[PDB]
Amino acid sequence: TLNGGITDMLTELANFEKNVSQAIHKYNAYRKAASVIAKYPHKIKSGAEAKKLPGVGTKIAEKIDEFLATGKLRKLEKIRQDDTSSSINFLTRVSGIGPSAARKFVDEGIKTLEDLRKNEDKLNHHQRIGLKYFGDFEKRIPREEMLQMQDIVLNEVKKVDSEYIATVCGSFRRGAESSGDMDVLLTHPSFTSESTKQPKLLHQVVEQLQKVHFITDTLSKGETKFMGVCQLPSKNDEKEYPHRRIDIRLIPKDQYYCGVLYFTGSDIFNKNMRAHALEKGFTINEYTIRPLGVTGVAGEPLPVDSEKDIFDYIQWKYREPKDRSE
DNA sequence: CCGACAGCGCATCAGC
DNA sequence: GCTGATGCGC
DNA sequence: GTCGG
Ligand SMILES: O=Cc1cn([C@H]2C[C@H](O)[C@@H](COP(=O)(O)OP(=O)(O)OP(=O)(O)O)O2)c(=O)[nH]c1=O
Ligand SMILES: [Ca+2]
Ligand SMILES: [Ca+2]
Ligand SMILES: [Cl-]
Ligand SMILES: [Cl-]
Ligand SMILES: [Cl-]
Ligand code: NA
Ligand code: NA
Repeated sequence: TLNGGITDMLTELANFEKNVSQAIHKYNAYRKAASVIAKYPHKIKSGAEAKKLPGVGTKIAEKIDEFLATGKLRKLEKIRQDDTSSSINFLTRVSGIGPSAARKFVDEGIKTLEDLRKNEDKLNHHQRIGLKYFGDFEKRIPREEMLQMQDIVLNEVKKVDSEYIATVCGSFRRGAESSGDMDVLLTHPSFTSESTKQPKLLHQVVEQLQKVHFITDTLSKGETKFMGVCQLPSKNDEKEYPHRRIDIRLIPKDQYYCGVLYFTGSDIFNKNMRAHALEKGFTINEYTIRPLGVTGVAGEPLPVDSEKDIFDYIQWKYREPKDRSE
């Protein structure tokens, strides 16, 4: 946190551009600059020094000079004073309320937590659950709790079918001492890139986790991706644990390594790696790495037998999960 | 200068 | 109903 | 907002 003031400023600008301005490329530019500054191992002394880093340009350099000189950014001080911007920024903190829905709610005079709770009939299912657990979803998950959650998920999955493999990914697999939510990568030998020999593979696992009262709510659910809510059991006379967000992704078993690369992240790491893949003439998603032909059309999937294989194709030295927290 | 910016699953909706 | 665009999320 | 070409 050598440069935490600068990176907090850039993150707040990013959130403004995403939630209020609906300018997704500015959001991504601010996030990229915040990420490269966060890993820079010196306390930045000037905007010129920061501008040497890729993704920091003239405008961010000038903002860094203002921030270093004064401890503030007038642009953000005004954004914080703007009622409409402040209202939109708040509403988007509810899961399921994005920039478009937030602005529509503000138009209708729905702009506070209190307004949402009085207008549950105007929320879709996702938004209603996001509101229900607004406070809980703000809280981080200690690694100790992530380990108990891992134990429950891996054991309940084994009870459905011992051939399932469940892997906890995200920041947990990167070794973080706390996580924002739990991400589970699921495989089963019946589901490959060549065939689906059993139906309901994801459903059966979700059902089992609901049966044991671990999964408590569903935000969305399809054949391969579950997004929902879970909760650790508590002991006698103990306060309940907060409800937690959980994502489950069922990935073809022969595409495990591309899948675990994607789901381990971080998100900025994936964007850096995929962008670099393009410059090398490849495209990476969660299933495959493919060559790009002379016309830009993705070719056939390349053989992958490890995470490192994906790094090797794009001429990157392998980076352990703990070194991907960009 | 200016095109491009990572890539995709599920929910919701308009148009038919 | 389906298809394609959009919103929101990972 | 930034960058490669
Ligand atoms: O959500 C955003 C995106 C996520 N991902 C991948 C990579 C990421 O690691 C994993 C899970 O997403 P999370 O939001 O749970 O992020 P975590 O790294 O686990 O951090 P937390 O500790 O939970 O905050 O999905 C992307 O590839 N792109 C995204 O845009
Ligand atoms: Ca996570
Ligand atoms: Ca997640
Ligand atoms: Cl933009
Ligand atoms: Cl500020
Ligand atoms: Cl593919
Ligand atoms: Na730069
Ligand atoms: Na939101």
